[PDB]
Amino acid sequence: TYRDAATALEHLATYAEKDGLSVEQLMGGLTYNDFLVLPGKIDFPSSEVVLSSRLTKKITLNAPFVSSPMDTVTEADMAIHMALLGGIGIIHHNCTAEEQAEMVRRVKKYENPLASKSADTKQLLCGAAIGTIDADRQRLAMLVEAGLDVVVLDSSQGNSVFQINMIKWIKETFPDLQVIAGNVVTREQAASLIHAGADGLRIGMGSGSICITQEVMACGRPQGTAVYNVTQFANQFGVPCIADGGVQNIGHITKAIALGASTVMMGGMLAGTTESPGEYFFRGKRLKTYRGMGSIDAMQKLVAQGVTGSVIDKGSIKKYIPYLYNGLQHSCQDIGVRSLVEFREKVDSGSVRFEFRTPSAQLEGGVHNLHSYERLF
Amino acid sequence: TYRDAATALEHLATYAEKDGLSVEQLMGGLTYNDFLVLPGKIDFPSSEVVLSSRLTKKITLNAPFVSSPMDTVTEADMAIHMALLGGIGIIHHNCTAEEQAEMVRRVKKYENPLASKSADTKQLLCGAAIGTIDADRQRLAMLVEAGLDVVVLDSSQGNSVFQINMIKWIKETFPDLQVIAGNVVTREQAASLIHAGADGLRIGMGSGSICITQEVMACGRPQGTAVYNVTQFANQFGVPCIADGGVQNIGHITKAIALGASTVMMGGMLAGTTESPGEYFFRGKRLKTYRGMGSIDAMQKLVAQGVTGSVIDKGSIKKYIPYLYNGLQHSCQDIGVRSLVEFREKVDSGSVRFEFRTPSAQLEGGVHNLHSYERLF
Amino acid sequence: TYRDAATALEHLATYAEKDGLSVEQLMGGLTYNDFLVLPGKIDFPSSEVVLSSRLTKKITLNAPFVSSPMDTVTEADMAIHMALLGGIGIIHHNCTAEEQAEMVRRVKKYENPLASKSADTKQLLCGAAIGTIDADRQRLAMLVEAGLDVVVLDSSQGNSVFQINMIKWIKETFPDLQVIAGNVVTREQAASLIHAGADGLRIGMGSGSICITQEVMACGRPQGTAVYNVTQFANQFGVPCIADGGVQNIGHITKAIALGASTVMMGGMLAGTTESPGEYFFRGKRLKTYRGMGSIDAMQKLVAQGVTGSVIDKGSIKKYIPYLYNGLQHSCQDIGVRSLVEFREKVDSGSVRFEFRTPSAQLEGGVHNLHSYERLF
Amino acid sequence: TYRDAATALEHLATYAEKDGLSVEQLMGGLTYNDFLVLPGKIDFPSSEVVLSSRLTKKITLNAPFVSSPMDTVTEADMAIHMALLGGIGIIHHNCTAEEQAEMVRRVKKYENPLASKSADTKQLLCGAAIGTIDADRQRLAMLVEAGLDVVVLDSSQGNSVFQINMIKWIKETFPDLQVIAGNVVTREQAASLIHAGADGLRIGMGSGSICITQEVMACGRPQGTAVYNVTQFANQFGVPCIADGGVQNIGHITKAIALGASTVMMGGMLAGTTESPGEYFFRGKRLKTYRGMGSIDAMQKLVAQGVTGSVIDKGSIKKYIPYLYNGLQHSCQDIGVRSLVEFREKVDSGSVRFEFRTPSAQLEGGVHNLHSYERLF
Ligand SMILES: *c1nc2c(ncn2[C@@H]2O[C@H](COP(=O)(O)O)[C@@H](O)[C@H]2O)c(=O)[nH]1
Ligand SMILES: *c1nc2c(ncn2[C@@H]2O[C@H](COP(=O)(O)O)[C@@H](O)[C@H]2O)c(=O)[nH]1
Ligand SMILES: *c1nc2c(ncn2[C@@H]2O[C@H](COP(=O)(O)O)[C@@H](O)[C@H]2O)c(=O)[nH]1
Ligand SMILES: *c1nc2c(ncn2[C@@H]2O[C@H](COP(=O)(O)O)[C@@H](O)[C@H]2O)c(=O)[nH]1
Repeated sequence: TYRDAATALEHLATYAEKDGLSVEQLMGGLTYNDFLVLPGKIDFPSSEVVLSSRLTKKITLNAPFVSSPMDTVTEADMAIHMALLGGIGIIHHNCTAEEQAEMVRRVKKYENPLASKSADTKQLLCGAAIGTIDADRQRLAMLVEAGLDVVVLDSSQGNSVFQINMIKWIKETFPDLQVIAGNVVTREQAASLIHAGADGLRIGMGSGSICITQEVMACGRPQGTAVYNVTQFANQFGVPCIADGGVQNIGHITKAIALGASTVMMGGMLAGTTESPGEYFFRGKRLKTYRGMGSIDAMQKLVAQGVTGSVIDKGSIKKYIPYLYNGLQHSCQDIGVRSLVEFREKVDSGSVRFEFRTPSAQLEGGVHNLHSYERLF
Repeated sequence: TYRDAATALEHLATYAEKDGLSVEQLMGGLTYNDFLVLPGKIDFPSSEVVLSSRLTKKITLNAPFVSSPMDTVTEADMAIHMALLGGIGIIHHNCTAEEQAEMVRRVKKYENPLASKSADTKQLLCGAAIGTIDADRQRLAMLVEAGLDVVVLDSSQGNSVFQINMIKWIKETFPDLQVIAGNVVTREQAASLIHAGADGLRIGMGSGSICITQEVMACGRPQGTAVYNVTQFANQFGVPCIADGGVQNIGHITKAIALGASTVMMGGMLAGTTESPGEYFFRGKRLKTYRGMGSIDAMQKLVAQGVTGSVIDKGSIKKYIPYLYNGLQHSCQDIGVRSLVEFREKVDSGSVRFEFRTPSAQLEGGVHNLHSYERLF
Repeated sequence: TYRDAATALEHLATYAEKDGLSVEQLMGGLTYNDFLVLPGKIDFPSSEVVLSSRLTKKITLNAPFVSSPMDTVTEADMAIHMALLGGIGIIHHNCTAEEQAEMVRRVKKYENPLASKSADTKQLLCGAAIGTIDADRQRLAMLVEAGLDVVVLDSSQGNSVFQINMIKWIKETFPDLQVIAGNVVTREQAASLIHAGADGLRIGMGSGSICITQEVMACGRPQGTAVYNVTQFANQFGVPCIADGGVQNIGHITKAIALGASTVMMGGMLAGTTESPGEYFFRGKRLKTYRGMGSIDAMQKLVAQGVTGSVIDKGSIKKYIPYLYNGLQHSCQDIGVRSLVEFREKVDSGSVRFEFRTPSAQLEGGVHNLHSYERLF
Repeated sequence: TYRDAATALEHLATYAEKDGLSVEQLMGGLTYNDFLVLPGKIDFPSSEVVLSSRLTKKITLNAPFVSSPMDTVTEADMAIHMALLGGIGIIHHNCTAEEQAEMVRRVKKYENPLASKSADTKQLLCGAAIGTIDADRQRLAMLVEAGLDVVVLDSSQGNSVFQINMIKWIKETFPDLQVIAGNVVTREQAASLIHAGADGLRIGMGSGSICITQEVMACGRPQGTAVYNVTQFANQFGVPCIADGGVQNIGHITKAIALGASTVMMGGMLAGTTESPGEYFFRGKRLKTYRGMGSIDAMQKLVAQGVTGSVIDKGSIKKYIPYLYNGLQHSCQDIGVRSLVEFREKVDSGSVRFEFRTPSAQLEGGVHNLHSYERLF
């Protein structure tokens, strides 16, 4: 004797809980590739998915995409086009204060729908990174004069007295300026910098494609676990967090947001693009140099926390960011959420479900058992 | 002092339960390679093993083998020979409705023991895939006129309003037509499509050899876990499920069925065969193109959920399907079951036992510690 | 304030149990490489270690080494020299009954301390494999006439009516003949064949270096778990068990015995030796063919459960078996046991301790972080 | 409604415990790469970090670095420069007693801040290894006459009657001489040698880069677990322990100390340096031979417990040890500890937190997803 098909939806009530795991059940020491999001119910087109995201307490973007402050990723060209496509760029500071201020000016003075713009002047939004030593106070002053919208305090370990004092000084001196503090990977770190007055947090330590901090400092955290534990705390204070490092595809972006991130920062993915700094070279493939700011070369302009490498040409971000945007829309559709806001609410309520992945399951999830294969878009 | 050998069978009663794990104990997020079935008692020849399998509520096959609806796997030639060998083929729809209807006609009009045939006309059984948009209503009408026996609603995420409405429309318009809905990987998805009136379910998301949905959508499920959790629900309603994706050998077929699948769908395994579409080419090995329907090439005839690749020549299925058939018989024999029906009953009663496999155990289970090696059959 | 060194031994009493895990605590689905034995106390030289081992109820060897019944491992030459070095050889049956009987005769008629010899005639001990069909009754009769000491019922799944009847027939017809039944990997299998009257058991399914039974039959068990669970049962009846398959080094032998095996069977390790059948060939390395009896080539003299491969030349066993013997002595010394009998007693009492090994720990345990490396003995 | 940022630090009290795991919670069978230390609070410069370390009960070094007693690592040249840089060298004994005594004399007679020197004569500290057989009594006498400061009883399994008697003999004969016993990996081993009168312990079995003891003896322990369980016992008696083997980078040193080690011993890392014995050779890379003392070559001057290999040129330790020193300072800074003494106290109190690392997390922690990459310092 079999059950009547008409009672199929009702019979779900006989189960203790929904299939798969809630986020809390899921979250030891795992990262993005160690799990999946289970599909939900589709009753809308992907084009309907809204990807509006909080960068800081006062700044909201139309897309959760942020380009990393690295000298092989983000200068004026990257910051301009990232802003035009609904994200934002963080200009690096491996350069003179004069040079950095000039790059900010190029972004703010640029003229030509989802574009990231200031509410008042309708100029493109621009971010910039700085250190937390005394000399950077002057550097920031020059950046602010150039029209800086948001500053990122750049550090591998942001929970320091130096950064705390810098944050306090900025809020007091430049109250209209949004401050993103970091990097952090623990609840205690986040509380410290939130208490200091941070407008946003940057999450990650060692997860970068070119980073080896975990190998030389023995210090860091798996990215997935870091994002979850930090945001679970920080979101209670309305402090948006950037998931920074270890993002290589659309799936990582979805998972980063699922675990509590408001935006995601990318370095390696955008490194090979036309708009990134540095020239192309052949090896017979078209490559661009991509290096950690803690590498000997970058610091040269000593203990290295990063390495110098190369990545394949990815083409222009004018096609690559839309690919990520459309992809994330389709990802949200499969999960059954119409916005990142809804996605956040559904996850915390336990409606969105997750599943672990054994090493075998991970291999199964990718390409396998082929003689050869070639195309993301 | 040692125990008397005569009391050996009786002494088993002193143990709390049988050696190894029941299926429920076994079932986180694992797939086929993560476990094994423990051997049982052999008191019959392998030739006695019956492999009769339910494809849908009303359709039963002599073998649990289904060829996937892909343009590099199943057209008329594949569907004909699959049917002749006791399975069935699902004709792809990456073509005009006219072209697809012609391929169905070729199968139904073909003339020449275990063969899959309609009960009334004794014509070869034929399956076909369609989308769930309005234009497909017309396409299905043409397929039905050509003598279609079963339709597969083709989607990576089948739990949508569009597919639900399509299922309702088909049952109402073509009541004699069997409908397989999918793809699904969760209990909630299955309930939705069963409630809609599905005659069978297609299980899998991201597990395909050419699929990368898990990588770009962050959405899917390990195949083993998906089959178990879906069928544990669906079998209560007498809805047979196809285990689709990640099958590479006879062992995967056995495990798929063990975990609750009624039939298994194969794409990559049948791709390199003579009866599959596409021509052979040399690279110095004989290869055939095998590509996901979500690949840029297939869609071309945009976010790719599949990749284009190649597989080695496997020869004719006239020898390959019998190899799978005989192999599965021997597999059932080792386990100690005389049919797939008995296999299903024994597993759910806890008589058939399972065992996890550590990564070391998996390497041990395959070929290892040789300088070189060569032959499945 | 620190503790007095004089109280160091006494302070161990404050701990709930000894460091590491007992065997029961250790024993899911793991195999040899997944764990280690913890060192004990050395108060004796390695030369004092006795490696006497039970092959069957009535046969004891001076070394726990058995050569596998494969046509690329054991014929007369191997069986003779294995016996001379304190082990035993099992002659394969991929040949006519006449040919097999001749090989046994060569062993028993051979004339020239730890040597394995019959108690009465002082002839070298000899084993031989047979099938369990009717034709093998005649074959066994010819082997017995040639002076066979022990017969191995050769099968990948030994728990069958055919093997059970064969065992009953042999005990009744040739009461003086020792019977080793198998292969088995579960408690239920062992009870069945012990109840039938087996004098020893052969443990393993899929763990062989050339075996792929787990891949095609989905049936088998990780070797470590199989040895433990079978012997934990079988040893209660005084039935010695051979750990067959997956042995590649001295460490595997120690672990096999630790988990309850009385002897270990080797195929791949002895395949490349001078005394094995088959000629050497160059590829620029000296190799010998090594193949599973379930391979197409071996069966040829169809579903393959084994593959044909090659192994590097290992030299003569006149140097290789002493290497294993001395190595196992040193292994026992490190653990702090003076015999395999003591080793068995110490393990079951919980005195010998074990430790799991993460994948990282396994890599650490081998050679790592070198530019290159070369020598077992 | 969001929480007030001012209450961020106070809100931490609502959590049951600190983020991450205490060391006890962390500690199955894992090693260094299986975990990380979570970052703390920085309120000091790295230059302030003190790395003073106990080698034995009476000997303290300014740096926790010890060069291993291997004939491809430490002779007079290495021992001199290790001492000059605040560590110590252990001269190997794969040589005549006369030759070893001469090497010690070269170190003690050498003349030319953090340098490791005797308190009385201000001569460079020098260590030396010996065996535990009768002939070594004479050898030690010659070493002591040459001015030996500390002796290491060299063995893969130090818990033996021979070593116990040697320790007793040395304390009685040369009371002023510091004795390091080992190697050990269990609590029971440590208690035995502490009770015998050891002044320090050497931890490790099989973890060496050139060691294969675990593979051939089946005996050993994952290094991380060994260090923790041994030191948790030994530190109660004020017996410093050397973490010996498996150290490849600064991160391993930090973790070794975190788990309870007082100093770390390095062989492979220092093998390729200018000051190590053996000449350079090209293969087109500059290499030096590095081999285990249990290798056939080393023993030659038989069952091998080590292998012969090669490592890349690392340059002079005059630059490499400062790199490790500065790196470890920065590591301590990130964790938020001002000394190794504080680091030890903070870990045992549960203030320093840890995190597991899945295989995915480990890959993420290193370099990944690059076309190519190059520089530690
Ligand atoms: C450690 N972390 C470093 C370094 N340079 C940059 N970064 C960090 O990694 C992120 C990039 O990660 P991807 O996976 O490439 O996207 C950056 O945003 C930054 O957080 C370094 O040298 N050492
Ligand atoms: C995701 N899944 C895809 C795609 N093309 C086909 N398929 C799915 O995979 C199965 C084939 O799996 P194999 O392991 O090759 O046998 C198909 O039956 C279908 O379910 C794709 O582009 N993206
Ligand atoms: C499955 N098992 C097979 C086959 N030929 C031999 N054997 C089994 O494996 C053992 C050898 O294992 P090694 O790891 O090489 O020492 C044999 O003793 C036997 O039990 C086969 O074709 N399929
Ligand atoms: C086992 N252990 C051996 C052998 N030679 C040296 N050693 C051990 O390994 C340590 C070196 O480890 P690395 O990872 O290279 O730094 C030595 O200090 C010693 O404890 C051997 O032949 N077999």
